[PDB]
Amino acid sequence: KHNMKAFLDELKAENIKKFLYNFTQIPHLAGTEQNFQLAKQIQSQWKEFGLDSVELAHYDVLLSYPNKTHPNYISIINEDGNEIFNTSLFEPPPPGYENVSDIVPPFSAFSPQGMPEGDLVYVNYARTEDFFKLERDMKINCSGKIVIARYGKVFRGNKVKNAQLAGAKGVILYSDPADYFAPGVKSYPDGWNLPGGGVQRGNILNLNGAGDPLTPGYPANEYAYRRGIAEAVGLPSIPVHPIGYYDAQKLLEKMGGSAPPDSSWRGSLKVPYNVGPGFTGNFSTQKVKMHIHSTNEVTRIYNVIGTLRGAVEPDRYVILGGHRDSWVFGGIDPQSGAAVVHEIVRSFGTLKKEGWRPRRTILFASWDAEEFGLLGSTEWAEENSRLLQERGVAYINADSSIEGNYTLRVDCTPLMYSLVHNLTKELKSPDEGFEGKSLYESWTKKSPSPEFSGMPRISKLGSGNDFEVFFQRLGIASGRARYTKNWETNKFSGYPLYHSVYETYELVEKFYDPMFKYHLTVAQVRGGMVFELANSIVLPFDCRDYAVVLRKYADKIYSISMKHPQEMKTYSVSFDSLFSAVKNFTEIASKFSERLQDFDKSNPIVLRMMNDQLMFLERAFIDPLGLPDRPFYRHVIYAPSSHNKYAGESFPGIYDALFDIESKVDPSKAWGEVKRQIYVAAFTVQAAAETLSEVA
Amino acid sequence: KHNMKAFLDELKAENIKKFLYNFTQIPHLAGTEQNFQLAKQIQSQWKEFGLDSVELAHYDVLLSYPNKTHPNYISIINEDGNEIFNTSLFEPPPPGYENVSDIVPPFSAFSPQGMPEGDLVYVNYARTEDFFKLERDMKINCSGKIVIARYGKVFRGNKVKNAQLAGAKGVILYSDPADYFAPGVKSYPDGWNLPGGGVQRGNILNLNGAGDPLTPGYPANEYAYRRGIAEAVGLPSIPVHPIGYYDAQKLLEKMGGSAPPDSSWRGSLKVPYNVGPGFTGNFSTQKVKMHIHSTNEVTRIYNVIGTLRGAVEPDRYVILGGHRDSWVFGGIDPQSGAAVVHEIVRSFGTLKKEGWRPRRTILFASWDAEEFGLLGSTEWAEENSRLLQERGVAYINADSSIEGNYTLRVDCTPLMYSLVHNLTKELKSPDEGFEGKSLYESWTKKSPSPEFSGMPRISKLGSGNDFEVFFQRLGIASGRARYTKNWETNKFSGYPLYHSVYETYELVEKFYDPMFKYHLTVAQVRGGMVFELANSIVLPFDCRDYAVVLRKYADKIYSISMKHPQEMKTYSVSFDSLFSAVKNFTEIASKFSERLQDFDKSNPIVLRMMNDQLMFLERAFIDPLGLPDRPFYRHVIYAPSSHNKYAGESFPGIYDALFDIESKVDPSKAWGEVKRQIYVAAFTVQAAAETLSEVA
Ligand SMILES: *[C@@H]1O[C@H](CO)[C@@H](O[C@@H]2O[C@H](CO)[C@@H](O[C@@H]3O[C@H](CO[C@H]4O[C@H](CO)[C@@H](O)[C@H](O)[C@@H]4O)[C@@H](O)[C@H](O[C@H]4O[C@H](CO)[C@@H](O)[C@H](O)[C@@H]4O)[C@@H]3O)[C@H](O)[C@H]2NC(C)=O)[C@H](O)[C@H]1NC(C)=O
Ligand SMILES: *[C@@H]1O[C@H](CO)[C@@H](O[C@@H]2O[C@H](CO)[C@@H](O[C@@H]3O[C@H](CO[C@H]4O[C@H](CO)[C@@H](O)[C@H](O)[C@@H]4O)[C@@H](O)[C@H](O[C@H]4O[C@H](CO)[C@@H](O)[C@H](O)[C@@H]4O)[C@@H]3O)[C@H](O)[C@H]2NC(C)=O)[C@H](O)[C@H]1NC(C)=O
Ligand SMILES: *[C@@H]1O[C@H](CO)[C@@H](O[C@@H]2O[C@H](CO)[C@@H](O[C@@H]3O[C@H](CO)[C@@H](O)[C@H](O)[C@@H]3O)[C@H](O)[C@H]2NC(C)=O)[C@H](O)[C@H]1NC(C)=O
Ligand SMILES: *[C@@H]1O[C@H](CO)[C@@H](O[C@@H]2O[C@H](CO)[C@@H](O[C@@H]3O[C@H](CO)[C@@H](O)[C@H](O)[C@@H]3O)[C@H](O)[C@H]2NC(C)=O)[C@H](O)[C@H]1NC(C)=O
Ligand SMILES: *[C@@H]1O[C@H](CO)[C@@H](O[C@@H]2O[C@H](CO)[C@@H](O[C@@H]3O[C@H](CO)[C@@H](O)[C@H](O)[C@@H]3O)[C@H](O)[C@H]2NC(C)=O)[C@H](O)[C@H]1NC(C)=O
Ligand SMILES: *[C@@H]1O[C@H](CO)[C@@H](O[C@@H]2O[C@H](CO)[C@@H](O[C@@H]3O[C@H](CO)[C@@H](O)[C@H](O)[C@@H]3O)[C@H](O)[C@H]2NC(C)=O)[C@H](O)[C@H]1NC(C)=O
Ligand SMILES: *[C@@H]1O[C@H](CO)[C@@H](O[C@@H]2O[C@H](CO)[C@@H](O[C@@H]3O[C@H](CO)[C@@H](O)[C@H](O)[C@@H]3O)[C@H](O)[C@H]2NC(C)=O)[C@H](O)[C@H]1NC(C)=O
Ligand SMILES: *[C@@H]1O[C@H](CO)[C@@H](O[C@@H]2O[C@H](CO)[C@@H](O[C@@H]3O[C@H](CO)[C@@H](O)[C@H](O)[C@@H]3O)[C@H](O)[C@H]2NC(C)=O)[C@H](O)[C@H]1NC(C)=O
Ligand SMILES: *[C@@H]1O[C@H](CO)[C@@H](O[C@@H]2O[C@H](CO)[C@@H](O)[C@H](O)[C@H]2NC(C)=O)[C@H](O)[C@H]1NC(C)=O
Ligand SMILES: *[C@@H]1O[C@H](CO)[C@@H](O[C@@H]2O[C@H](CO)[C@@H](O)[C@H](O)[C@H]2NC(C)=O)[C@H](O)[C@H]1NC(C)=O
Ligand SMILES: *[C@@H]1O[C@H](CO)[C@@H](O[C@@H]2O[C@H](CO)[C@@H](O)[C@H](O)[C@H]2NC(C)=O)[C@H](O)[C@H]1NC(C)=O
Ligand SMILES: *[C@@H]1O[C@H](CO)[C@@H](O[C@@H]2O[C@H](CO)[C@@H](O)[C@H](O)[C@H]2NC(C)=O)[C@H](O)[C@H]1NC(C)=O
Ligand SMILES: *[C@@H]1O[C@H](CO)[C@@H](O)[C@H](O)[C@H]1NC(C)=O
Ligand SMILES: *[C@@H]1O[C@H](CO)[C@@H](O)[C@H](O)[C@H]1NC(C)=O
Ligand SMILES: [Ca+2]
Ligand SMILES: [Ca+2]
Ligand SMILES: [Cl-]
Ligand SMILES: [Cl-]
Ligand SMILES: [Zn+2]
Ligand SMILES: [Zn+2]
Ligand SMILES: [Zn+2]
Ligand SMILES: [Zn+2]
Repeated sequence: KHNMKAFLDELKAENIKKFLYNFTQIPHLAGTEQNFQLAKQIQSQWKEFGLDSVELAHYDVLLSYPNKTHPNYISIINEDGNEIFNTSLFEPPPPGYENVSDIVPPFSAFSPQGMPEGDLVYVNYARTEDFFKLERDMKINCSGKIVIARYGKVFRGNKVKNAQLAGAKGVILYSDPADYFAPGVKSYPDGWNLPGGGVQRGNILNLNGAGDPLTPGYPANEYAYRRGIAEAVGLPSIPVHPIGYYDAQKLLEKMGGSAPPDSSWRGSLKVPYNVGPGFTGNFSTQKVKMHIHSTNEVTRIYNVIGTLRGAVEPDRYVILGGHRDSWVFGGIDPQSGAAVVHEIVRSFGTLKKEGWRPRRTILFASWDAEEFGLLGSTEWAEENSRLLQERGVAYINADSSIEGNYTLRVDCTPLMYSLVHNLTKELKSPDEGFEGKSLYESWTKKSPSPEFSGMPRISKLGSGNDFEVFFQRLGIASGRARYTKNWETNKFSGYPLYHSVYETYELVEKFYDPMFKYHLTVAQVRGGMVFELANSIVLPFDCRDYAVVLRKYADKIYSISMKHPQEMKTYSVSFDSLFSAVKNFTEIASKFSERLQDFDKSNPIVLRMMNDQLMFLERAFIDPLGLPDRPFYRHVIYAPSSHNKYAGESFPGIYDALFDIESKVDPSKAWGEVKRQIYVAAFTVQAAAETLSEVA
Repeated sequence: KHNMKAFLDELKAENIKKFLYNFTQIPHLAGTEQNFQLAKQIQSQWKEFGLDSVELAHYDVLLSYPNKTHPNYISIINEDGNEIFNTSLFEPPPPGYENVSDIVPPFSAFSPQGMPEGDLVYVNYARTEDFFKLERDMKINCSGKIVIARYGKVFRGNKVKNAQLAGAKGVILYSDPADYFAPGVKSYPDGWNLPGGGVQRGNILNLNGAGDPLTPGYPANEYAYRRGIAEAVGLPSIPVHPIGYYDAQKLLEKMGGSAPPDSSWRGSLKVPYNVGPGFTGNFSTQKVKMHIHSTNEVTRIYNVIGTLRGAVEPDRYVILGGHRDSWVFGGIDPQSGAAVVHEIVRSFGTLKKEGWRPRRTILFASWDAEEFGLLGSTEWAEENSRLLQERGVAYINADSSIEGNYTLRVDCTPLMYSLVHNLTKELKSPDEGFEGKSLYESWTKKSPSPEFSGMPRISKLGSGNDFEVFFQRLGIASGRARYTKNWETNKFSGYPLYHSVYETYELVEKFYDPMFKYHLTVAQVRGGMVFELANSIVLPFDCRDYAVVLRKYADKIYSISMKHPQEMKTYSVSFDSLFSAVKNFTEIASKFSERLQDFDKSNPIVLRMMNDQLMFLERAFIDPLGLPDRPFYRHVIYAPSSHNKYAGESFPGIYDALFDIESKVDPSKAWGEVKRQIYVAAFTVQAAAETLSEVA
């Protein structure tokens, strides 16, 4: 029998382990030779695994690298101009890698060059509300100051944007042990915590879905016409650099000026967490100096694209994609995901060698330059946009398979909720205490839905990964799954060794998943989703689940507006049209579901009409005009939060029109824009509903 | 037998005649009660003809009307402020209609209000090159002058835009007998020429595809949020009014200042055609005063939408659409087309009552407010955009069936060239001297292709009709056909009685088509196209015809650039990428054609893959970012000319980047934009080609 069970049983923990080891012995930084060689290896292996074609798709995109002979660092300087304290030039390498070459030192990718000198202001997490607190309540002016911010809570790019708009002349990012040192656990190599010399790499762009900064809208191919740097998308205007907490303690310990406004501003170091500006009396003439000499340069990147042609609907694509480029060894991010994809390809290929093909075509992708802004996935999607929007059934992401070892994490479109519930009921739980029980059962017990008893938590898709182009630009139903930590104790800043040199094969094998059972469970979830999407006769999407969430989101956004009852009266702000559209969607979706159950099962045209209606439903939520000042965020229901790229926001156009509205100087204009966004949302919901009506 | 022959034989000249009479006894101005009543009549009749459903789709859009108690007119005023000459308040009504109520007086729809006074400058046709001649060569400054321009050569909206940008404070449009009085033919009612009291109505918007000025992007439904007038799309800033040639002679006869630069500036009136500014010595203190009091107001409009559900592919739409609203009686425009649609619906309905259905769904549309900016078609398409872009096979327009009686006129996508050649070879010629010969033969003889011996002329689609949203915004294969005058003697300003009160049933019956044979031929062409598109197993599109034209257009645009060889050297401007893409398109299209011929004809999925590849080919030429500053013109190959909405331009983005480039102050920037447009075009052509490659 060639069925899902055969596919799933072929997957092996031991193969995932072997592949992870293979992928994490040297760094695979985007645009370097080592990552091209890995691309070529994966191409070769996918061909031997049995795929029909496997090609490299390359692009020439803007990347960023430190200058090897002019290192980045930060100083405290006295009034004479002597540098009395310098931050580290590199992370101490882990045991047995102290001779590995080409470890990129910590830096903030895409920082401009500069050597700004000034007084330090401490800005907590550099969130929108942190800056509101400084400027509006505490009356502290960041203009011309160097800000120091702790990592965590939001994407680092949003921190940098927020500091720029506050008038900062540079940003220092650091990892506080409050956020990256779990109590009771040892620092690497003796446990999974961040040492004081550890530093988190990461880009600080604000691309809003654009892809390569120089070529928004179009692939960065050989004849592409590039923007000049001054017109590039998303580059920061001020220098930025990340440090560890040993170094941060030295910059923070002398801070003076105002006390922290409350305890939510204090991390775990032995310093006051004074906001500044500047240092206490005895050190008041000392300053902080940054030295940033990184360079942006157009560099070639390589995606691997594998095809397993469908037997019946070869013009329908189900995509499994995840990235290959890493900051250093990529022990978790991304190779724990890449090894899972590799084993999925192997298992599908085993069935293929026995004569099986999926119903629909499956595309497998090893993306490049994800770490530098989702560049590889976005350029490929830009190149192939027409194929994807008319043929794209679904995209399943495959970055890190683990961020913890407690339970499952799923973020996806509502169209996949039913598919995920049904699949996880057929999979075995890997969890201690749930031997012989389903993954659905363990997941639901450990991560209960906040709404519905007996159901598990499934989150909105946010961003900060390679699904963004597919979901928020093109409107292709998308999802992701991985193992995670306890939601109850989750402080939402990720695992301690994120984007550090310490993220190694040994981290995973010793401390996260020694038996590779959580990896195997994630391979079964990702692979099983792909299998069902590519082989089910009727696409496994339930439109009724979108109806339920649309009502929840309408209730939410209405509740936000209702904090302003006087203005809603004055400006005649009604949500009636949106609730009407959501009611109609609910009714039409119910009727479509009945037909889908009842239609003549012998009629392949009626089936395809209904499969096309299902495929184009996510597509219907796209507005070709995009969201305000974010033309590549086109989905009307979901966009990455304007304050935090990692978080999904629902009804984003109305949300942003309402945000901080009490502060706008022209309320008539501001509430007019709220009404405009309500109209756009109600229209889009009704238009999406109508795609599920009888076609003629 | 229920085949195309049965459909075609059922069409009757005498029915078209009866319907034309029925539709032209009273005015049907958009937004008036009479046009709502006609909508309701056509709805009722299409239901009785046998359509499956027939509904009204209404919208509330910005329209424009004169003030009934404060008429528009133009004066010559002396230095005392006495009005010594006034233009007419209405056209003399034709025989037997002198008691018809509700004839809208001549006006320019969407003119603002005002009473500007000043000196007259005569600007020929108010084309871009006419203003270049005045400003650059003759050194005449239009700033603060009232300009007087003859109708013809270009859409009147482009004249108004050009006059505004020259600094005019008002525009007077008139019909010169050079352009609207055919030598040897009598004035109406004794022949088909424009009398001296006749005046051409028409809107003067510059909408660039937006639809209703207040709701760009979204349908003007009950909850729509409207722009304020100041932010509306496309409204003119200066007052405008049209007059006839009796009145124009009185304004032109006193003109002084500079002589006309050459004879291409002189029309046929007995005046010098002096450019001005102002009048000759004795009258130099006299001035011209406009009085415009029209009002813009949001008004309800009504489309009739009829459905004939497909038997096999009900989710594939073939649309036959034309408008119903008229300026006055609409004897030619639009009712000569509407009567043809009515008879087509009747004939399809006859087959349907006998048990036949087309393979694909046919939609029939009676659009409203076409005369005010393609408003009805565009709002409906905005509402139904998701359905149209995933299901829209083709759109066939059906405005005026005649603009002459000499031969056929076809403007369409290359995807329909083969369909049109094959259909016209099966139709009988109605022409004198071609009795017993095919329409293909008569058409080819009278209107030879300028490229290919033995083939007929087929033009690019321009704009100024209801196909614009479908073709240039949504990328649905579109076409139009009508009878026309001799191309050899055609001065390209249309028929003399265009948009005048004299365009009546009697005009058509006495002077254009007394036997309704040209109407019948046009019904056979439009109807036959719809039949084939809705019933052919394989869609009747030949991708190879696009390959041929893309090469022609690439050669053309290259030739334009090559007028600037030094700049192409300095800025390294290469067309190689575009020629490469066109070469690839040609190769891939040839291979697709082979497969289309060879694929297993028993396999409906392979057929639909290839029908979807054919349907989505026009769609592939759409750029979701649109053309520069024209977001609703998204087709990369074809847009309405920036200088003349009626004319199609090929590779419009590159064309506009090259236009007048020698005058730009920063050549580096200007040639950079040329290169950018070349990249966009080459990319789009290659991406469209790739949609025809094997799918996996
Ligand atoms: C959720 O789905 C429902 C349908 O199940 C939609 O209901 C429509 O709601 C609109 C209001 O937004 C109704 O609009 C009204 O239409 C009247 C004419 O309707 C008849 O004729 C049309 C042809 O034009 C037919 O299509 C229709 O079936 C009816 O036979 C107008 O006369 C109304 O305007 C008058 O009242 C309004 C309000 O006071 C005034 O502003 C006007 O000046 C005017 O006097 C109005 O336009 C429409 O009929 C409803 N369709 C139905 C029941 O089929 C909801 O719109 C939908 N929700 C969303 C968000 O789309
Ligand atoms: C019309 O259709 C043809 C194909 O029939 C397209 O041809 C491609 O043209 C591009 C040039 O625009 C070629 O690009 C070159 O690719 C080389 C690598 O190609 C190999 O490996 C890739 C995987 O990455 C495979 O997909 C491919 O099949 C080959 O095996 C690069 O090494 C080249 O870059 C080098 O040279 C250039 C030029 O001097 C330098 O600028 C670089 O710095 C570098 O040294 C280059 O990128 C591509 O291989 C061709 N594909 C083929 C033949 O299949 C045309 O592009 C297409 N026209 C348009 C407009 O799309
Ligand atoms: C990760 O796994 C891959 C795949 O197994 C390893 O690459 C493979 O390495 C072997 C040994 O170097 C290569 O075989 C050799 O080929 C040459 C001749 O071409 C010959 O001199 C040797 O005797 C041997 O046959 C093999 O080609 C290569 N395969 C691919 C697809 O790249 C890789 O070494 C592993 N990496 C790590 C860090 O473990
Ligand atoms: C932090 O790092 C900086 C930069 O490396 C250190 O400052 C640098 O110190 C060196 C060595 O003392 C200086 O070079 C010397 O300059 C003198 C005077 O011109 C000259 O006599 C020597 O031959 C040599 O060239 C260098 O100028 C100085 N650079 C800067 C930018 O200040 C600093 O010592 C480090 N601080 C700590 C605490 O480690
Ligand atoms: C997830 O699993 C559930 C439970 O199996 C699936 O729902 C079930 O889907 C089947 C169709 O295979 C429904 O069966 C139908 O029953 C009706 C009679 O009520 C009959 O008209 C049809 O001929 C057919 O036998 C079944 O009712 C339904 N059960 C529910 C909703 O509780 C669900 O479709 C799966 N989701 C996927 C595949 O995305
Ligand atoms: C254009 O053609 C249409 C359709 O033939 C004409 O409308 C039709 O006019 C007749 C006569 O007025 C209507 O029938 C009448 O109905 C009422 C009762 O409802 C009754 O009092 C009369 O004895 C007679 O039966 C008919 O309903 C109407 N049909 C439609 C669909 O509107 C129209 O008059 C023609 N217009 C011109 C200018 O010739
Ligand atoms: C062109 O049309 C205009 C506007 O209708 C004509 O000018 C108007 O002439 C009337 C009748 O003479 C004027 O009304 C009268 O005004 C006088 C003085 O205040 C008063 O004694 C009368 O009882 C009556 O109200 C009117 O003011 C004047 N309007 C304007 C705007 O100038 C003009 O005569 C026409 N020219 C030709 C050649 O037909
Ligand atoms: C317009 O009419 C022409 C002439 O009939 C159509 O072209 C012809 O299309 C038929 C397919 O029905 C081609 O027949 C094929 O012949 C080849 C052998 O060369 C064979 O492999 C196939 O099984 C099939 O019999 C025929 O060659 C072709 N003639 C040409 C191009 O000269 C054309 O398709 C029509 N255009 C439409 C419908 O848009
Ligand atoms: C990286 O930093 C080095 C070292 O400071 C730069 O190389 C120097 O460049 C200057 C002029 O640009 C030369 O005069 C020096 O002799 C070079 N020094 C050495 C040691 O080679 C280099 O420009 C920087 N790389 C960049 C910007 O990519
Ligand atoms: C924060 O500090 C800056 C600079 O010290 C203030 O900006 C100055 O004030 C006005 C603009 O509002 C101009 O006259 C100056 O040119 C600005 N200076 C500079 C250096 O840009 C800013 O207004 C302060 N914000 C406060 C007090 O809220
Ligand atoms: C159309 O023109 C008429 C007549 O000049 C306007 O009606 C007058 O409006 C003013 C104030 O707006 C009144 O004081 C007059 O008594 C009205 N006159 C008459 C004869 O009714 C009317 O405003 C205009 N219509 C528009 C702008 O739609
Ligand atoms: C055409 O005429 C106008 C006005 O008579 C000129 O515009 C004036 O010149 C400059 C702007 O370039 C300003 O100082 C004045 O305020 C303008 N006047 C007005 C009324 O706008 C215009 O430059 C002339 N163009 C020529 C001679 O080419
Ligand atoms: C892995 O699971 C064990 C419990 O089996 C737990 O003690 C350990 O801390 C977990 N590792 C991580 C990194 O959370
Ligand atoms: C109609 O055709 C006749 C020739 O049969 C011609 O004399 C007449 O002018 C034509 N009418 C128009 C309006 O062109
Ligand atoms: Ca790009
Ligand atoms: Ca609109
Ligand atoms: Cl992921
Ligand atoms: Cl037409
Ligand atoms: Zn990653
Ligand atoms: Zn990462
Ligand atoms: Zn018309
Ligand atoms: Zn017209």
